[PDB]
Amino acid sequence: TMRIAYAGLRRKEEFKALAEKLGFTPLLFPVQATEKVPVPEYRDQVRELAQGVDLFLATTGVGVRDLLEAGKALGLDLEGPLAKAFRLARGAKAARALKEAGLPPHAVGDGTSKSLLPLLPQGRGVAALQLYGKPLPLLENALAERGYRVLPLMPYRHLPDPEGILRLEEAVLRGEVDALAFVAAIQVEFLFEGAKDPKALREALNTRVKALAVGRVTADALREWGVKPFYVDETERLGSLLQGFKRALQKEV
Repeated sequence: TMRIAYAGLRRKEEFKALAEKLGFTPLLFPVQATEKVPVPEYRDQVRELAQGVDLFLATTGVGVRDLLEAGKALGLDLEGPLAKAFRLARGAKAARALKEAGLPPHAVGDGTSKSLLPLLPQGRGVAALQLYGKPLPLLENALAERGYRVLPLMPYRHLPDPEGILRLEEAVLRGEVDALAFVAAIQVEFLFEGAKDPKALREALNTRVKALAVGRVTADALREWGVKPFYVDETERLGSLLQGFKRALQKEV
């Protein structure tokens, strides 16, 4: 059977289950390390929050406390703008941190992102989304659909895993994988930036190893590095990606 490498950090077990169900061998080659570092652009995003927003969404209690503390490190009044914003909390922990600050949310989800979807008001202006580690593309898209300009507030990002990157590059160059699935643009960036032979990597991904992308942003990151994706899923569902891939393989013959 054909082997599909997965470059993602999360949803590894979901990827495995989907691949096995569809008749592929799943291999796991993450390019991000578990340890995180500050996003230097964060300081500017908090600055923008301090300007005023229409909607604020809190996802974790730790993350709310961290955001408020970032305000202090930066000399910015966040309570002012947040008190004027429509506020939502993903779950009870976020809701509790907001209450500690005297900013109780208008509504509280069930602890999942998707539970926020039926709570989103329709509007205009900026929707600030408090994040902590992990990106939330389905929520960010939903907010855009509801009329808002999205201000992500992500204080930290995963570092590259230099040895993980060399392992994946070597699997690709040696022909040990048949396809490689990327779920974020930063995975493409990390892989090429940390490769020993980016020129050979690009050629292999154009000729021998099928590059698969979850989302157009991931697809366009491949294009930035001179790789034509074999298949791009725009639904941002891992199940759709591998079903669509299989169909794309069939359309080759």
